[PDB]
Amino acid sequence: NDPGNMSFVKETVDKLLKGYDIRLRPDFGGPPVCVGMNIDIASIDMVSEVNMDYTLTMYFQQYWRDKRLAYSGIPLNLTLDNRVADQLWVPDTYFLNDKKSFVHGVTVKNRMIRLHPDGTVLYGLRITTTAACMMDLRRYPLDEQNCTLEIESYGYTTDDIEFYWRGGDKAVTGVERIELPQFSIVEHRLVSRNVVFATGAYPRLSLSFRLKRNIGYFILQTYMPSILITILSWVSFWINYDASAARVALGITTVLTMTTINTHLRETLPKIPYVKAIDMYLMGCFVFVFLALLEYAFVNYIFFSQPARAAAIDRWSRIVFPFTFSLFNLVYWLYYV
Amino acid sequence: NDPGNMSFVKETVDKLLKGYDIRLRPDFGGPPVCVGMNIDIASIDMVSEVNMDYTLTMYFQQYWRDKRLAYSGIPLNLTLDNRVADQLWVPDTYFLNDKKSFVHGVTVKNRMIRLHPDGTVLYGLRITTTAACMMDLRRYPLDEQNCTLEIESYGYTTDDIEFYWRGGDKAVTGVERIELPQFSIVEHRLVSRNVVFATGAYPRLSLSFRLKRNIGYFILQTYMPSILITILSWVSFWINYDASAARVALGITTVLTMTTINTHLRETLPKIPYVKAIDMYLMGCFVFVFLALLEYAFVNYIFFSQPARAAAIDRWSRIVFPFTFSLFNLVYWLYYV
Amino acid sequence: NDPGNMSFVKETVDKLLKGYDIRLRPDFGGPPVCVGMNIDIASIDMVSEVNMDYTLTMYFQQYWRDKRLAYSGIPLNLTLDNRVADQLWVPDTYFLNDKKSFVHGVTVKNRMIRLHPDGTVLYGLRITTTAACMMDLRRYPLDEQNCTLEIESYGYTTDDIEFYWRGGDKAVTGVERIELPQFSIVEHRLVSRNVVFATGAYPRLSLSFRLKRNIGYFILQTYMPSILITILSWVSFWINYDASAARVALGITTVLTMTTINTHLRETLPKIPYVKAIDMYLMGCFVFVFLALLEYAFVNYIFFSQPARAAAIDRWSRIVFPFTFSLFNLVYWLYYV
Amino acid sequence: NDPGNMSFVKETVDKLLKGYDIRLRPDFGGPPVCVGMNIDIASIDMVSEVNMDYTLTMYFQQYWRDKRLAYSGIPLNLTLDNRVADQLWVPDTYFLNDKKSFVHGVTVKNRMIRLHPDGTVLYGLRITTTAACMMDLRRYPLDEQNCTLEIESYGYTTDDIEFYWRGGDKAVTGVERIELPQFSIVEHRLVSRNVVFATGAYPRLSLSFRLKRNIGYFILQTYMPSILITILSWVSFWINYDASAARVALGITTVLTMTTINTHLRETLPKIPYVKAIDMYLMGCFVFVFLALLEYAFVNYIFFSQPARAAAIDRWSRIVFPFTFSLFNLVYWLYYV
Amino acid sequence: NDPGNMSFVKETVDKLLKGYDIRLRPDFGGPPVCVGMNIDIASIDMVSEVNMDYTLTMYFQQYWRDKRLAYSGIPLNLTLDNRVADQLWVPDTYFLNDKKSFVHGVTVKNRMIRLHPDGTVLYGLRITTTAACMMDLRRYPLDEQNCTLEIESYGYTTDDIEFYWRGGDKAVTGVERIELPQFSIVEHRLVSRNVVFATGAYPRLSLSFRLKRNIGYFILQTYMPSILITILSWVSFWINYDASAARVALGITTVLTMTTINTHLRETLPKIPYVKAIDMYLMGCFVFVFLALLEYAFVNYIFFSQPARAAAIDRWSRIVFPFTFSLFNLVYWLYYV
Ligand SMILES: *[C@@H]1O[C@H](CO)[C@@H](O[C@@H]2O[C@H](CO)[C@@H](O[C@@H]3O[C@H](CO[C@H]4O[C@H](CO)[C@@H](O)[C@H](O)[C@@H]4O)[C@@H](O)[C@H](O[C@H]4O[C@H](CO)[C@@H](O)[C@H](O)[C@@H]4O)[C@@H]3O)[C@H](O)[C@H]2NC(C)=O)[C@H](O)[C@H]1NC(C)=O
Ligand SMILES: *[C@@H]1O[C@H](CO)[C@@H](O[C@@H]2O[C@H](CO)[C@@H](O[C@@H]3O[C@H](CO[C@H]4O[C@H](CO)[C@@H](O)[C@H](O)[C@@H]4O)[C@@H](O)[C@H](O[C@H]4O[C@H](CO)[C@@H](O)[C@H](O)[C@@H]4O)[C@@H]3O)[C@H](O)[C@H]2NC(C)=O)[C@H](O)[C@H]1NC(C)=O
Ligand SMILES: *[C@@H]1O[C@H](CO)[C@@H](O[C@@H]2O[C@H](CO)[C@@H](O[C@@H]3O[C@H](CO[C@H]4O[C@H](CO)[C@@H](O)[C@H](O)[C@@H]4O)[C@@H](O)[C@H](O[C@H]4O[C@H](CO)[C@@H](O)[C@H](O)[C@@H]4O)[C@@H]3O)[C@H](O)[C@H]2NC(C)=O)[C@H](O)[C@H]1NC(C)=O
Ligand SMILES: *[C@@H]1O[C@H](CO)[C@@H](O[C@@H]2O[C@H](CO)[C@@H](O[C@@H]3O[C@H](CO[C@H]4O[C@H](CO)[C@@H](O)[C@H](O)[C@@H]4O)[C@@H](O)[C@H](O[C@H]4O[C@H](CO)[C@@H](O)[C@H](O)[C@@H]4O)[C@@H]3O)[C@H](O)[C@H]2NC(C)=O)[C@H](O)[C@H]1NC(C)=O
Ligand SMILES: *[C@@H]1O[C@H](CO)[C@@H](O[C@@H]2O[C@H](CO)[C@@H](O[C@@H]3O[C@H](CO[C@H]4O[C@H](CO)[C@@H](O)[C@H](O)[C@@H]4O)[C@@H](O)[C@H](O[C@H]4O[C@H](CO)[C@@H](O)[C@H](O)[C@@H]4O)[C@@H]3O)[C@H](O)[C@H]2NC(C)=O)[C@H](O)[C@H]1NC(C)=O
Ligand SMILES: *[C@@H]1O[C@H](CO)[C@@H](O)[C@H](O)[C@H]1NC(C)=O
Ligand SMILES: *[C@@H]1O[C@H](CO)[C@@H](O)[C@H](O)[C@H]1NC(C)=O
Ligand SMILES: *[C@@H]1O[C@H](CO)[C@@H](O)[C@H](O)[C@H]1NC(C)=O
Ligand SMILES: *[C@@H]1O[C@H](CO)[C@@H](O)[C@H](O)[C@H]1NC(C)=O
Repeated sequence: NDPGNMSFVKETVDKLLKGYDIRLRPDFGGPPVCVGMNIDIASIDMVSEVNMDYTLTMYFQQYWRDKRLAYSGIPLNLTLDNRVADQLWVPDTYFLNDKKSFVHGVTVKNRMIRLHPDGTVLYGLRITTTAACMMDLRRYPLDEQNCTLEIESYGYTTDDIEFYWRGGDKAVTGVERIELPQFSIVEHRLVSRNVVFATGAYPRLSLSFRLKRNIGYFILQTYMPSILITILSWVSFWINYDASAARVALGITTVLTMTTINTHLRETLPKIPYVKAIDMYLMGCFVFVFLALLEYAFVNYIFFSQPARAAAIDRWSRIVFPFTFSLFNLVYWLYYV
Repeated sequence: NDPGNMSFVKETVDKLLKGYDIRLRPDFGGPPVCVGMNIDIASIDMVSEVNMDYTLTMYFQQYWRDKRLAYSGIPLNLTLDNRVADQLWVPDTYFLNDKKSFVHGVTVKNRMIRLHPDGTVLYGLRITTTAACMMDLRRYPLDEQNCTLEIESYGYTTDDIEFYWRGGDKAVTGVERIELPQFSIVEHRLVSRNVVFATGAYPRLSLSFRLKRNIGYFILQTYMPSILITILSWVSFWINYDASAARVALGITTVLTMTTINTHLRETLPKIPYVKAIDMYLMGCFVFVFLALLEYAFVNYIFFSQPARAAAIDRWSRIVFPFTFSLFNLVYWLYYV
Repeated sequence: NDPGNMSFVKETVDKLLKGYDIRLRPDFGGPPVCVGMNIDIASIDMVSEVNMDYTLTMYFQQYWRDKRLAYSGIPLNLTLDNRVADQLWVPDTYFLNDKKSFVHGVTVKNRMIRLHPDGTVLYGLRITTTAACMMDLRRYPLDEQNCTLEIESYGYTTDDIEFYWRGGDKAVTGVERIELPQFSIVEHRLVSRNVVFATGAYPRLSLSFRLKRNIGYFILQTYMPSILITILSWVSFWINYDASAARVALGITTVLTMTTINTHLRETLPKIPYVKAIDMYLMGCFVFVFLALLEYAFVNYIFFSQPARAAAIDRWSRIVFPFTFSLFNLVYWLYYV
Repeated sequence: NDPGNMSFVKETVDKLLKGYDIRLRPDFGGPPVCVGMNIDIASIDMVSEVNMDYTLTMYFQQYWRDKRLAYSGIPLNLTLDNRVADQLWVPDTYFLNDKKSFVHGVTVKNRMIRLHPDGTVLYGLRITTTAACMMDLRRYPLDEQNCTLEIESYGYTTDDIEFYWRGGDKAVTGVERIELPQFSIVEHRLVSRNVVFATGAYPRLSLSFRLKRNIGYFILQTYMPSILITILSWVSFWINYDASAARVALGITTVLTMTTINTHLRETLPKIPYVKAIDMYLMGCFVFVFLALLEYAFVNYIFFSQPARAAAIDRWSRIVFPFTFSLFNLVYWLYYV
Repeated sequence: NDPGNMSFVKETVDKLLKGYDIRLRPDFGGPPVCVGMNIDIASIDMVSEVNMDYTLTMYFQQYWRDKRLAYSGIPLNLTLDNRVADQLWVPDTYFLNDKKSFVHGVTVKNRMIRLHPDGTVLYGLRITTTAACMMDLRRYPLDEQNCTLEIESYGYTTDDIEFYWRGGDKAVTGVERIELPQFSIVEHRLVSRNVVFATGAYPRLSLSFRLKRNIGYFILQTYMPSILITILSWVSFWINYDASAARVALGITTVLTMTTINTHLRETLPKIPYVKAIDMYLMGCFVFVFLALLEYAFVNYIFFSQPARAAAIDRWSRIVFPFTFSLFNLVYWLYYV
């Protein structure tokens, strides 16, 4: 009789689950059951360009109405043990573009079932997915990626189930509390639509994040070493022309260090058949240091015929090389920013 | 009687599963049950030559008839819960060449069961399979590979089960929309045959992709550094031979850099017993960058006898080495393309 | 009645579980059930800065009261086989910041169930969890980090369940015995509070450690080589200005070694965008060595026309560079202390 | 009664499974149950020297008799659904030297149960197992390994179970089609015996392969480059003793290239304490090139005071070094071949 | 009534398991049930310092007495199917210092249940456990480590369970059959005791191994290359000092090659906050080669003012450097042996 009577609530639940067919969706053979979805993103763990995928952790909650679960006489929202979820109908909601996802199970399966007097069911899961995000790296590291999560019903068509973002544009929360060390979340968008496969029309909810890659790490790691090596190569121009060994050592060391600057990129990137921006900058710097070495080679080659022309070429280079490199940096940074 | 009446539909389903035996195939003791199949390829995640295998995610659908699951009076197709598959007969379809595969299970098992009024079952799964693919790397990285997927009945024979592609060559979809950064899909084929083993004849469906590898990554990662190091080695010919330290440093550094490139390349690949094209090109570049040092030694040797021939050798080498390298590259690229 | 009468104990347990409903929490529809918690930390396996997480193995014990499990006639505590835990109600306690956690299952599932005559339940598990600890590296490697373990009830609000540290500050034991290879644990705090989400107010526990990173390793790895390179670059001041080759070689070696040391440090950390303290020190050392090299270049550029000026500049650099570098080191080590 | 009457077949199967005790082996307490085994090796995925194990995918079929499963009236072999294997007694066959083994489960568990009218059970699995193969690498890469797969009953002794190879020497098939890029299967053997442990005598089966390593990779990666480097080191003997730069450059380049060749293979093998054949050959070649360089050093040292002696040493080296290397090759390739 | 009568044995077993409560330990409320143990070590798969743990495979067998499992009239030891282990009480044995342990499950769970007439139960499992082992790597790679395996009862105190090594000091077998490529098992010990935790005393068994590392691999891969590079610097010493390029190249190449010695070995080593012996030896060798280079540089610097002093420096260097290196090797090898 009283809500504090445990046997009465047990009888209510047993009467709810008596004759319950988990094989049928609510309102079977009639209007489709509408499911509302919310996502509370705990964190985006990693964004791997090598595998071209991002790892996400979220509280994914679905909200629908099963009239078979409506109870009368209890003025409370019955939060039931998660195991009861094995005895109810739940949507066959899956993530279209995932590769490895699971529901956490410590200390129990991270899953929540809550029933409402009007029959409404709230079903929540803590899910860690690894969704595939195809990235265009033509502007790496100054690129801007768009990674999406696609949510769909696997077996039920639009005649049987319908999806919507419960709460409108505020359905997905926690985006502003995401710390990606190498990325920043420019924007996120929610999309709802229907897609027509050969088996019929299926609902679809899309959650898209536009990430922008930072630049500080690459400045500290790649661009500054290349600029400093190029300037060190320039330093040879003020050296006296007679120092053959010194200038050749300068050229060789600069070229080899320029080659070894970014060996750490063959492991952090996939195999792509195009030039990135970092490859363009490295190629330009290598071309400049190699041209400095060739300039000294020409100076040595024509030194004997004209002792003054070698000095003239050195004096011209002292100014021509820095100005040309500055122009190259200007066009490069205006193009990619 | 109306489909809106959920109790009537539940009665019909219970009648369908009343006395149903999951251990007996449809038409047990009779004609083999035809099981059509279709595949929708979501993506080809990776293709690896170190392991000689490719990962493939797909919607795999089986279409057959089980007259024990024939219901009358309902003009609808019953999309049942994914957990009803444990209470039906499903073909023991397996992938003959796979190594490790699984069915995605978030939020629930990615599985679809649909029944039809004439007792016809559609059974769909979402499967990520890592299938082996032996590769002929004799023409790597300009190689063209052929990777297959062999679908077979495990226990039942051709006297109990038959396989065919549902819809002919249109039975496999999504092939043209596969994003492979390194490869490109030239052609895909479908074959249906029977294979004889000691236990009898088994049905067999073969799906085949011909993959053409792209060259840009290796052009910008292996060939270009080798050409640059070869030119750097050539640089020593314009250095006057009295500058001993310069030429010694150039030769030693170029030889060591070529060795490093070769070591990286051979540590990025498995241990095949034949010769790869990239190995041939690296060996040719190594031969050239060692002939440069041996030419310096030749100059230092014939310099004892006559000094004019010492300079004549350098003058001739400045023309010979670029021309010989150009001819070598010409014949190499004309053969392997 | 007899303690040795195992049949009587079985009858008592069957009476306890007769009509028991695992779907209903103790005192359902009434006051929240106070679940006290204890943790015995066996070990912290590893603290990873690259993945920003730490692995923790612990004995996690929950302690609550269920009147349905109260028994009489047995003046003893019933330590039951852990497989009875599947038939009782247990809190849906989870860890908010974990990424991959499991319960050890050899030889049996590492689990303990103990029942007390008054109805008290003790429920112990052995858990290994990879908790995500976001780290700020602006002072690395002289940084003091704060890594937390958050404990929450997934589906029950504060109306249903309440968490507390059973024993106060002594609830978590074994912290002093943790042997971290790199860090040293300074302090740990236990915080009991409540949090608010759109679904209501949830209880929260927090076990926080403050870790002070040991400095000796990075002192002997990332600082001594830099200081040695700086002093070796200083040695170039005592070299006479006639020997251009030796001073050029010293400058080249010092600058390129500083760059290689920067890369060596970079090969050990994630791709954070901000500047670390060690990065600042490496930049300072590079500035000093580059200044020394440019000073030599200046002397060489004007030594012939102004030899006394060159000698005076060399002496003043000899006396200035150690002083300025020592001042820089003192101010740097004062800034980060 | 008819084979097409599925109800009669279901009745027969249910009658067979009525009263069946999965806890008792067939003919419990009487003569041991005879289990015959066949293996159809699909492929050998990899043979790893570092891990000392090999991966093996096979169709493993067991064949025994159980009178409790004998049926009459149906003159057909009943190929039952795989799940029925969970309701029958099956031998506790396990592989003694495996590390990680599993039965494939897509789209169903790759399991086959076939019953025969006399009670004969045929039980087939598709197992992928990584079995440890401790290798002897004292003759690597000219080694010849012997890798075995051991099959044993875990619980039942020879008083309760016996093993035999069903088919004699034709029990294992598919060996002739194994495609190992690096190894070739010289021979395979079948062994049957009993092994005595403290708990009694257990049946044992052994499937042995003798793998012979292909030498083409090591010929094209180790031996040929080493021979070429040794010859190019000999080349310096024809250079004049005064040409210190060229001869010392030749020596240094040859020695460092030999070091690189040694360094190459060390990353794909375990840390075995003994000496491999490649280690011996590379040690010999390194000694040869080092002796060439040291001979030039001695010639340079004694040239100023004893020029004719230096010329004699060069001339004698021109003969001794090729002769000694020929002798070393002869003895090395007689000992290891 | 015969031992070959299967239905009689089934009646006996059903009588045994009728009225059997798996939730109660044997002698509940009475004296603790002694549980003897044995281990048959199959192998030690790997030992890792990166994770500081070892993978150990064993047959772990438990021996206890359950009066409720006593059968009469059958003079046989009933070896039951492993599935019956799910219907029996088994000790809550767990390995205290493991990280990821599992039980092999092909072709069945590697599990043995054997019942004796007097109620005795033998329960055997095959377990692959990754046990944690903290290592003192100060004397690496000449260290002797001690790795343990701690076996303990989880939920039962010393008043409910007692452990003892069944057989005495011969309770663990197969130790001498363990083949570790890099380690040799000098000794193993068995310890039995009680540990007093907050909830009273708990039984504890400990199996300890001592492993002495094999020094041969590091001799063949680390020490010999460094010694050879030092001898190469000594070779550089003997060259006539007027050959600038030769000695410069030899010194620089030796320095760089010495810097690039244990790069492969550092990868598979931790970030331990102390210096290993290999690091000290490599630092000493680098110091020696750098000192050789500096000696030559000083000789070249002062070789035009006092050639008589430069010749003396070289004569004394040729004696001091080998003697100093030999003394360093003597003291190093005496300190760590
Ligand atoms: C990463 O990249 C993806 C694309 O690859 C972006 O996704 C797109 O986002 C835009 C919104 O920014 C989507 O545009 C909207 O699509 C809705 C659904 O379209 C379907 O249904 C309608 C009928 O309802 C069909 O006409 C249509 O063909 C589709 O089948 C529309 O309902 C939206 O319409 C809105 O605007 C129009 C005016 O433009 C109004 O008239 C409408 O009333 C309504 O307000 C709109 O067109 C687009 O569909 C998305 N693409 C895909 C493939 O889904 C991500 O946004 C991007 N990431 C980020 C962070 O931006
Ligand atoms: C990657 O490599 C694989 C092989 O390793 C290729 O697979 C082969 O594909 C070809 C088609 O391109 C297959 O050839 C076809 O086989 C069919 C089946 O043959 C079975 O049945 C017949 C009887 O009907 C038996 O005689 C035979 O032994 C088999 O048991 C045939 O029906 C096809 O016949 C076609 O051609 C003939 C003329 O030659 C016509 O008369 C027919 O009407 C018909 O048009 C055909 O022969 C071949 O069997 C496949 N091999 C395997 C092992 O599967 C992949 O194609 C390749 N990848 C790519 C992208 O090409
Ligand atoms: C690592 O970083 C974390 C934060 O990310 C630190 O955790 C914080 O720890 C402090 C304590 O050091 C916490 O502050 C404490 O909060 C308690 C709870 O207050 C909440 O709940 C009550 C109701 O129960 C509300 O009334 C209140 O508004 C809050 O919503 C308080 O009870 C504590 O009070 C105690 O201290 C104050 C003085 O500070 C006294 O006046 C009180 O009498 C009492 O003794 C206290 O305020 C803080 O909430 C924690 N943060 C989070 C996010 O949980 C870790 O400490 C840090 N690691 C280390 C090693 O320091
Ligand atoms: C890789 O290396 C393993 C060893 O590490 C090899 O395995 C051995 O193979 C040989 C055969 O080449 C085996 O020898 C044979 O054993 C059979 C079983 O005998 C059992 O029973 C007797 C008692 O009846 C016991 O004494 C014995 O220990 C066994 O328990 C015998 O039946 C065989 O008999 C043959 O020789 C005798 C004479 O000696 C003749 O009278 C017979 O007619 C017959 O010709 C034989 O003795 C040996 O047991 C295997 N050992 C193991 C541990 O497996 C692999 O062969 C090798 N791999 C390859 C590819 O060669
Ligand atoms: C790797 O390192 C571990 C330690 O980290 C070593 O393990 C230790 O091994 C030694 C033996 O070499 C153990 O010493 C023995 O401890 C036993 C247990 O003592 C407890 O229990 C008894 C009652 O049973 C109490 O009285 C006692 O106070 C303790 O509470 C003792 O029973 C043993 O006694 C032996 O010697 C005495 C004389 O001194 C005799 O009278 C006894 O009969 C008996 O022979 C002994 O003292 C030590 O306990 C182990 N450590 C731990 C933590 O348990 C490993 O051995 C090492 N690896 C290798 C290969 O050596
Ligand atoms: C609780 O409900 C049951 C079932 O209706 C009833 O028998 C019992 O008396 C109730 N208890 C109280 C205290 O009202
Ligand atoms: C729905 O079908 C059931 C089962 O046949 C029947 O008992 C019930 O009366 C039907 N409902 C209506 C409204 O006819
Ligand atoms: C089929 O078998 C069932 C069960 O034995 C029997 O009742 C029925 O009459 C049979 N029908 C035919 C056509 O044989
Ligand atoms: C085996 O024992 C059962 C039970 O006592 C009995 O019914 C049966 O007849 C016995 N078997 C034989 C062959 O006597």
